[PDB]
Amino acid sequence: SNSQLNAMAHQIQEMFPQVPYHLVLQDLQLTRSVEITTDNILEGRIQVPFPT
Repeated sequence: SNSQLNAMAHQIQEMFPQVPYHLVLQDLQLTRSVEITTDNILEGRIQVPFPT
């Protein structure tokens, strides 16, 4: 029942394809605000696991 949260993360994935979609989905549970989630990414709230 988190279709809205999933959809919201889509816009962020579009703006910031550098970050993991699912980790964004998580922040959308945290803040439920893509405006925050995006700044959250920038704060280091959402870490980006590089290819390893």
